[PDB]
Amino acid sequence: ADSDINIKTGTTDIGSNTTVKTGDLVTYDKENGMHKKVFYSFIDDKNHNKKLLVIRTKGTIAGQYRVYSEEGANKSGLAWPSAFKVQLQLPDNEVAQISDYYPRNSIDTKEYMSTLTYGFNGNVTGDDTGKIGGLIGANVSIGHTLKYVQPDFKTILESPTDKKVGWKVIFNNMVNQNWGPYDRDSWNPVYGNQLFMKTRNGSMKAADNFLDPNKASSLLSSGFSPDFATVITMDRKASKQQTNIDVIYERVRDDYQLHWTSTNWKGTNTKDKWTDRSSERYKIDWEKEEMTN
Amino acid sequence: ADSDINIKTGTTDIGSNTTVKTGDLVTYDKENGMHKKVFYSFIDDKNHNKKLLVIRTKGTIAGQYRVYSEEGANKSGLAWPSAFKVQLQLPDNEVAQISDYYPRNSIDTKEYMSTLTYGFNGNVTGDDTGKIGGLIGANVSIGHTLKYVQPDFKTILESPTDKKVGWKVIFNNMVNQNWGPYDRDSWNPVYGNQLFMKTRNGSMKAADNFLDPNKASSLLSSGFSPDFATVITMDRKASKQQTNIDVIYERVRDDYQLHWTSTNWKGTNTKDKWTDRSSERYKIDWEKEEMTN
Amino acid sequence: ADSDINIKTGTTDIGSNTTVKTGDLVTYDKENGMHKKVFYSFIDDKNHNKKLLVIRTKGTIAGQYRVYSEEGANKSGLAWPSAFKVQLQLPDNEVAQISDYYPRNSIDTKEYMSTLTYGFNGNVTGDDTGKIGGLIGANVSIGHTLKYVQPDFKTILESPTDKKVGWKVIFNNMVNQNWGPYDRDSWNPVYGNQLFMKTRNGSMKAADNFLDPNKASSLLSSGFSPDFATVITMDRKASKQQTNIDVIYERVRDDYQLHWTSTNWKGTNTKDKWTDRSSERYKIDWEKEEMTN
Amino acid sequence: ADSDINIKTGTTDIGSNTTVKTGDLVTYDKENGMHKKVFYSFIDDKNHNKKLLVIRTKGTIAGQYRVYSEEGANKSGLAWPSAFKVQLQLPDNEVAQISDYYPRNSIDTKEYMSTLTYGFNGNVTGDDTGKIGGLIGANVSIGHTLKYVQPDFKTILESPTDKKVGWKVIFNNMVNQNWGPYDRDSWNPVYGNQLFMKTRNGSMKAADNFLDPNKASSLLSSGFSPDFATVITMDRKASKQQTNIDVIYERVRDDYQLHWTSTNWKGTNTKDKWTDRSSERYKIDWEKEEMTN
Amino acid sequence: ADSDINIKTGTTDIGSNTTVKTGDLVTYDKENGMHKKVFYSFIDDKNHNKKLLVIRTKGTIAGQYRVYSEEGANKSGLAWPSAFKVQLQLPDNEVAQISDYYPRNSIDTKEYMSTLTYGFNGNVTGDDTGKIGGLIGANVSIGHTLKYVQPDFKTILESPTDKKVGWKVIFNNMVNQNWGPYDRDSWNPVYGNQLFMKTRNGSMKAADNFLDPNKASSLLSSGFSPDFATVITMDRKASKQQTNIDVIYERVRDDYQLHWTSTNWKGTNTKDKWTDRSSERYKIDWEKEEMTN
Amino acid sequence: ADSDINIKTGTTDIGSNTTVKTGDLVTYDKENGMHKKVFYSFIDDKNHNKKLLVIRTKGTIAGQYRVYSEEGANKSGLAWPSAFKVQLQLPDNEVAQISDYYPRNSIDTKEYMSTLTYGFNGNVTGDDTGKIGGLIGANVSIGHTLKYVQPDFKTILESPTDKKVGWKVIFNNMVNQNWGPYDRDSWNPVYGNQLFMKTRNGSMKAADNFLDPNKASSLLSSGFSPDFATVITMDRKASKQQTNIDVIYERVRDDYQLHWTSTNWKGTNTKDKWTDRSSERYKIDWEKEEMTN
Repeated sequence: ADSDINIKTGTTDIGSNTTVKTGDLVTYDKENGMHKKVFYSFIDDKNHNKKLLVIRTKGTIAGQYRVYSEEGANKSGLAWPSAFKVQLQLPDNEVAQISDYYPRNSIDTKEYMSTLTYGFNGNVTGDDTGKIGGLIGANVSIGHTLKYVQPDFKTILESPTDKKVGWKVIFNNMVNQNWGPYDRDSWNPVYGNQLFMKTRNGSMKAADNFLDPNKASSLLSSGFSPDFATVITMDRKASKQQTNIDVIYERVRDDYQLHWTSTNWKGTNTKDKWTDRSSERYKIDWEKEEMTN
Repeated sequence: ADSDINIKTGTTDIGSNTTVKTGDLVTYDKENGMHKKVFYSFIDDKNHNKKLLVIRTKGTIAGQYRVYSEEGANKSGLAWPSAFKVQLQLPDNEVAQISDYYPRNSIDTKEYMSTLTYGFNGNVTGDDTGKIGGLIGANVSIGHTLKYVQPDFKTILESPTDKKVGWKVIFNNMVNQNWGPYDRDSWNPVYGNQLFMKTRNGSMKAADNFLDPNKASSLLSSGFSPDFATVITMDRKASKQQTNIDVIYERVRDDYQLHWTSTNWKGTNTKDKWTDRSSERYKIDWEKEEMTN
Repeated sequence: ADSDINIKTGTTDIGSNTTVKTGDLVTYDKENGMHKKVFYSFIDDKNHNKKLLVIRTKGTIAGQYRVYSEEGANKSGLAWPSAFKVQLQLPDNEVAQISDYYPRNSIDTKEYMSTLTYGFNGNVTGDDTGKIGGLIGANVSIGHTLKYVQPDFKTILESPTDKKVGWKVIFNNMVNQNWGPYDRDSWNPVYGNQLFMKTRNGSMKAADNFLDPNKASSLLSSGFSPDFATVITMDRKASKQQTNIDVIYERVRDDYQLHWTSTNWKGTNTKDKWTDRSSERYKIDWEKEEMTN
Repeated sequence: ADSDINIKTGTTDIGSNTTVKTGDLVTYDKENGMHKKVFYSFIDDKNHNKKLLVIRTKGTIAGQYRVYSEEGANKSGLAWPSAFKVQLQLPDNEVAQISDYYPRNSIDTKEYMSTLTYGFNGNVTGDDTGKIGGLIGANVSIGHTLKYVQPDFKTILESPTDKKVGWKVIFNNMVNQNWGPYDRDSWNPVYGNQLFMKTRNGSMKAADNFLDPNKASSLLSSGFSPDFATVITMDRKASKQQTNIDVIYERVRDDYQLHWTSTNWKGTNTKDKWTDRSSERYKIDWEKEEMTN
Repeated sequence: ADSDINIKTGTTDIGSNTTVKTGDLVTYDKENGMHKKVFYSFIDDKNHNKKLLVIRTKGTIAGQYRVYSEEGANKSGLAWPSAFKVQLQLPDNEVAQISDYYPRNSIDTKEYMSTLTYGFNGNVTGDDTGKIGGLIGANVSIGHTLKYVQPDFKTILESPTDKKVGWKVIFNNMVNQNWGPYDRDSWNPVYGNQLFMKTRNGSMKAADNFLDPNKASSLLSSGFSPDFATVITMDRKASKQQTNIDVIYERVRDDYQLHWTSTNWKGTNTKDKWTDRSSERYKIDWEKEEMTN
Repeated sequence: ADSDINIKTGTTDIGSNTTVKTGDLVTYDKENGMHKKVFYSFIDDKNHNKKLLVIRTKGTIAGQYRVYSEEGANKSGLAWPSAFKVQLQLPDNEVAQISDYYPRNSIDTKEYMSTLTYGFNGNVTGDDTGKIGGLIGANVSIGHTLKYVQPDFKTILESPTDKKVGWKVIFNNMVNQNWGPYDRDSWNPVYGNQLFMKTRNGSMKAADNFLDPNKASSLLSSGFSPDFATVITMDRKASKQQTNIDVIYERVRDDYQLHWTSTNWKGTNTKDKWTDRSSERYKIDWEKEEMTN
């Protein structure tokens, strides 16, 4: 990168020769089971135009994958996390601004393959009677294949404004018992959605008939640990140094219900059935070069 | 590299042993939702012939993937971004010049694979009646295959000229619902363009019948984050140590139209319908080694 | 990562210009054959706002793969480790908090491929009798394949919280005699579960009809060597500089019962039959920068 | 590799402990639109036999891809670049000599895959009448598949003499509308050359029927950016210390014409229809270690 | 690893700024032909809690692959190494403990790919007489697939206790004359086990009808080179500074007696026929930081 | 890996803060064309236990691939190198010992893949006369695929005893004229061993009908350059500081003869026909740290 312009590697980078006042903050929300951590670093570089501050939103969000409803042996429900989200916003009246919000979006890629073949064949028939036949035919076939990679969960970066930046991880298609994609909105005319259908023509209790959490993706039942980095800059000669931060977590669940139609199991999904969010604003003191919750 | 020409690595580099002053100018265009940033450097190596200046163009352009038209349940229109553009230019009367830029056009490659196959086979026909038959055949086959990668978005570089350099991110073909890829000019005689068609024989409202933004590429919905680097050099003994540089974040949108022909949905696309530009002028002071917006 | 924000690599890291006082603790539980290793380190950085103590949970857990009991020549049982676990709990009364941990859950991945091929063919029929025949045909093919990896054991990170962190390794599935990736849930009406069935139509003694431990995965018999890290931070101005911690090693075994039905061998598996936990308690003295058994 | 001869890595290299007087020169030819750059570094080492000088020739060449003829709706023309050339030469009288250059010609590889197959067949024919028949097959197959990678544009190094070295970027072949690659001299019995043909059986205006520049390779429309390094040496005891050098860019643009034969579009290509040169001259002063012009 | 917890790389490591002793205790057993070497390293870090000691057990073990017995042309025997072993043990009354070791067991992986394809066929049959026909056949396929890599020799670490740690290298399976993998238990009803059967319908002497050692794996006839390592830690404030350690280099052989059944060669394998070990002892003096043979 | 034990990388290595007196000896045996070479290095680290000495017998061995005898057009011979060897030996009564050697036997891996396919088919046949026919069928398929990499020449390490250590290079197999790989023991009843066969039934002279040396592997004709490293350690308190070494570069050839029986060419191989040995004795002076002879 920086070496392509013939510039000495790392010269454009900052933070050299300056001491960094690092720190750490931890908080757990037992109500939502969302272990949130904030790791921050103050890079006060004399050469740089303005002060810098790096925020790491490392933590963990509980999967919360369990059967919430038990209505007899005919049907039962299930709740799983559709998408985890983490955000970061500042009050409008503040003067601090968000500079970078790594990781960013990336351009997808795919492989396209084309094919074209010819053919020529010919055989002679025979038998004891001496009747000899004949046959000569051609053959043509053209086919093209397309291949790509579909992660179960894809991280996305919501439109980052000057005062707020927010990442989000959503649920893509999931392979079940070695079947096809089976995305959130996949529908089957008879069976219906089979996102978490352990058996099709099962006979056990409705609550029992559910895909084992171990078989499913680790995130759904074990939780998602985020690692997003953002840097906010403050003017060097600002009149007021006190500012405010939010660091808002979120987790959108879903509802999955299975009921028996007297012949086979059926399943339906209702997107965004629940929503629980935890927020805790932190206080920044550039003069003290410290962050307190 | 230098090592290959027997020159010790980094010997022909620049910016060694010189102090560098950087900056983190930022700005947000709320109207266009394009959070733009400029991160610059002032490498001033004494050994080099001319003063140097690197202008990073980090930022983000909002996707603006929304359904703007709700004429009724028979038709509806959609607007999506087709190409993000960012460029820098200088007034003609100025003396500064554009030297280099990292992101540059690169050659592409393909894997051509020939094929050839010929075989033979025999046969022996029998039955209880005792008739014996034979058959001798032959076979030939030749085929060709082609393989290459087609990124969803292409990062091409506009014809660069002194005092004006620009970049584009055009929209290449896209794959929806796992079927064949589609592009801007893809046409189908019965269905028409199917770039963002959720279902063929749908029954819901026209506006509702649209490909989910999550399924589509992240850039269209979330946005794009340009990362382009350009370096400007100016004479060491110029009469005036002050130049003005303009930065642009142009975006191009498109209109996607759906209507119920009679039995199936129809898709029409118009190329380059709208366009948004947000130009801001920055002031460069070589003597003070600072950049002001 | 840290270089993407233009920050010099390693600037945000901690532990610089410090004197880390590391240590070690080895304990053996001959009753359960669970070697323990508690390699730790005290990173007391003055720049950082909290004390740190990284705990390495190395060790080894015996596989315990043997025929626990045999009942005649037509019935036998086998105990194998279904899943290991490594929990590092902390008393709720204390003020220390779990800062980070590693490894963590990762997003899975799978490749998707689509195919579309259509061809044409022709034939000409002839014989000595002069009969001439023809045949024109065509065909269309649609095929999509999906491939992904399936590790025998999955390293799942149990839902962490402020005072407790847990890890577990489970049995995803195994390949037996290079035929079929059997798992705990696979069932066959004729033979039943065939996870560890050496032979189908065997005639030897039941206790001798088990898959050789060498053929099976090494972890089942040779044991598993854990490797985890749990950095815990403690306030710098704590009233008392001491915090007891508990590390728990445990494994879960399953009983594999197989018997002869007078025609062929059948096997059944029971999940979570036995559970043995090895608990240890360690006292930590932040003032002394040392933790004792 | 010095490490493979047991010599410590980098010992054979040159340029250690010696200050380098770098520089830069930027010139843009408006008429031809080929923004030229020349990054030069002066390396002199007391240990080396003679002075050195590396002359980068990054620059950049505009694609110049546009329709130039509008005869009517029956025929139209098109000019596109087929070869970018940048060659550096010194006057014959001078004493300075070219020593090394990069990139240089490299060998290309291919993959060969033989094949062989045996086959046996056997079936029994039955029916209600009780007629029983048989069949035996002994088919054999053989096949050779050869695969290689061919870039659209090939970089070549013209025969480097003492006083001049030249590079070329020829147009190997391109892939059009996901069809087999079409070479510059490719021909078809009726359709003709199809290097740039948006539609075969079209009805729009002749000028409109042309492959979109975005679809084609970036180099043709967006221009090509070279990066070639050459080093020239001067005797240390040379009586004169002023050697002139000349750097020449170039561009070869072919002509593509489409005309309608009343049934379908047809195309013809003419090679090397136009040409243009820059022919810039620079003055090198070894005594003062500068290169200005 | 250590950098993912935001800890500067290498901060948690041990052995900095401390002088370390070494040694090359080497002994050879002519009777068993197992070149034994012990490269030990003494580490005494003031910051560390205990005193470390690394025992790298690199050496070599003879393959011992030859025809041990010859009892006529009707049958002949062969001995080959089934599995090598090496392990370190300490007396129970000692106070030193095995701290860590490497290599350790690893989790295997597999690639499972599904498949699904449809089909449609259509043709018209005609002759001079004018008869017409048709076919609208279709087809489906649900083929599976599974591939993995299986080394012929597996290196698995057996359950390491506090006073004993051991490795082994078992024979997984071998490919003979490209006729597929064979293992110690592979059986053929007519030929029997044919792990090292040069020819099926041979006619030469029985001794000569054995697979050439060069064709077989190198380890069988050339030898194995261990590279295992261990760590031993002993409390600095210990009354006794002398400990006795022991090393073993045992090998396990096998018999592959081959006899002719008057029609074709038949091979039988017996598991664990012979065995031999060295069991060298070494003395350690922590005070003097030396190991005595 | 020394870093997988938490030991700082390179801590256990030897050679720090010491001066190594390297050297070189070159001697050529015109009789056998063996450009043997030895590159030694005296390492004596005070922190070590014994003096060290590494011998790198780089050298080089000729190919000697020519037709030794020709007898008209009826038959002709050919001599080629079957195997290269190089070994180091010490006097039996000597005190020095062999410690280590870099190129050592390594385990080999082979891929594996199992395929299972189901199928179904159904078609309807009808003709002009209104006859309607049906056909329903199904099929299953199982497939085992195994692939591995086999080099033409496979380096081996002979059983290293204390006093002598010896490497070896043999001829695994070769691919001729893109046909199936042959080897020394390959036999064909009609043609015979076709390893070095130019044409199956060519009419040229007997001597001319040989595979071109260029087509064959590089080692056979152009020689093989070895690179083997050994380390010798001798106690620092030994009464006698002079040691004697022997170096062998023996090479083994083979005889290949073509025979014209009646129509086609027949080839036979006589393994181990001639052996050439070139042994030179070197002298080591540990006190003076020099190897001269």
